[PDB]
Amino acid sequence: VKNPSLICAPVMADSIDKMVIETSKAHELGADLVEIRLDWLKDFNPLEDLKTIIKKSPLPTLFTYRPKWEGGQYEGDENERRDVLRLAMELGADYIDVELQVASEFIKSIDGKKPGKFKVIVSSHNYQNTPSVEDLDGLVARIQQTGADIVKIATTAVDIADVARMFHITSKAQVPTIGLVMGERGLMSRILCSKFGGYLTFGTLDSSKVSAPGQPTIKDLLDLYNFRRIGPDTKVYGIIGKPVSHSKSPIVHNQAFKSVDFNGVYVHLLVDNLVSFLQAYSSSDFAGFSCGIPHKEAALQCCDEVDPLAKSIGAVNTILRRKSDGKLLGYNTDCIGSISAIEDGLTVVVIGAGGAGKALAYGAKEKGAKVVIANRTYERELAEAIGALSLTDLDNYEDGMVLANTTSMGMQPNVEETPISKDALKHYALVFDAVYTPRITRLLREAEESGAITVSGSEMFVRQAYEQFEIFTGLPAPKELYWQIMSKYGSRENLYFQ
Ligand SMILES: O=C(O)C1=C[C@@H](O)[C@@H](O)[C@H](O)C1
Repeated sequence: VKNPSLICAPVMADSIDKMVIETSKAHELGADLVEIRLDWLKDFNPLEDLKTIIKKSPLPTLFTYRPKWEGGQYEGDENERRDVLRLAMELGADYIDVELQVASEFIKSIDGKKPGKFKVIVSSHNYQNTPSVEDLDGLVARIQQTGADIVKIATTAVDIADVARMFHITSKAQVPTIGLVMGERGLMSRILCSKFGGYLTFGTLDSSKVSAPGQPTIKDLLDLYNFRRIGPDTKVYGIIGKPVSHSKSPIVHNQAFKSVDFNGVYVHLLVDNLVSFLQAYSSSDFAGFSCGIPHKEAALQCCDEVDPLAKSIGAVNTILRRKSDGKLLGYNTDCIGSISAIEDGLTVVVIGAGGAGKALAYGAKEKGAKVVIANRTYERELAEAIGALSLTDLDNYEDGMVLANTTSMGMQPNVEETPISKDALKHYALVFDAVYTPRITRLLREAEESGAITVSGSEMFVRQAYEQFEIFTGLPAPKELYWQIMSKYGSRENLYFQ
């Protein structure tokens, strides 16, 4: 429905003068409007403070005076609360937000008294779940019947599949609709508004000033997710994982897509259940995915066709949806990225026997030295299907060999977790850690103190990523670009996108 989505910045400073500065920062960062959260002001003088904000804000203003019974801070008399919103209207507000619960009464109170530019948002907040399309439809119709100018519905993501229902609502409701799904599993709903008809999304001045769970920053919407480039035809890609908030795949693929003017967007996909995820997002809108822990093996099963390298590895880390028939094709770029990063570093000990361990184990037997796996669960086979070692024993273990961590051990926030004792590294000449967040794991740090050769996970991450770009876009992998993107935009640590 109609225009690209606006970016609204929530303004929650507890004093009038600080809110003024926040509206200025909102303007500097690129926000399109501000939501003035009046219920967050510590000492409020409505006529005075309202006049101040409207006079000084460089951006159009949306006033919200959220009561405690709708998730806000305001307590006290209800008519006084409404008096303030009407006051904001007659003082020159661009919008007010009024709760569905009181919306009929309130809109009646201003009938024939609205200024010309003024729109009334009527909102409903669901902190439990995301209702069925049938129940959302009825919600939309109820909000319309109050006389709302704009419909606002926030729901809660119990599973990421919930987001498809909200997209269906914003895409097809014939009324300007703000439709958002809260929580980390709902984050995709906040990014893709301009493709699915959303009127507005909330982006924060920074990650500390969140007004409801899941909101990204304005800067990430604009510069990381390329918000202004997203449109109805943009194809959606993403990193399927659990956890997923550490992933820098959205940073690199969005920069590459933008650099080559490819009409795609890459988001985080926090997926609990891989089967239901793929079923829920089967349309052509969702053109490909990357697959991380713990879904690499299940993805191989969910794919209709499987590349031989991935077939014979047992795991899929890249899913392409073929436009012809909607068919899911599965590839593996972990092998080449891992092995080639190690070869450039210069008997193989592979920590972990999940999808990433399978790809590295497979690759190593293919070229140079075919050797031994170590997993938490000892009995992870793979040392047989390729040519084992219980995790508790791996420290107790040649002088100048190799070791390759492919588990999540050491990944943020577990920065002091390491898969093996420092003293046991004396037996190793190269240590590779697929973990790239942080860049310097405890394992890699201690491995270097042990005088060994350290190849970081970023060497593997960038390599496997430009191979996925090639699969995703059908365009030649722009290797130099991806290194340059990772160097300039993927260097900061302790980043959580959630
Ligand atoms: O962190 C990430 O985004 C990923 C890491 C690796 O598992 C890759 O196999 C996956 O494709 C992307």
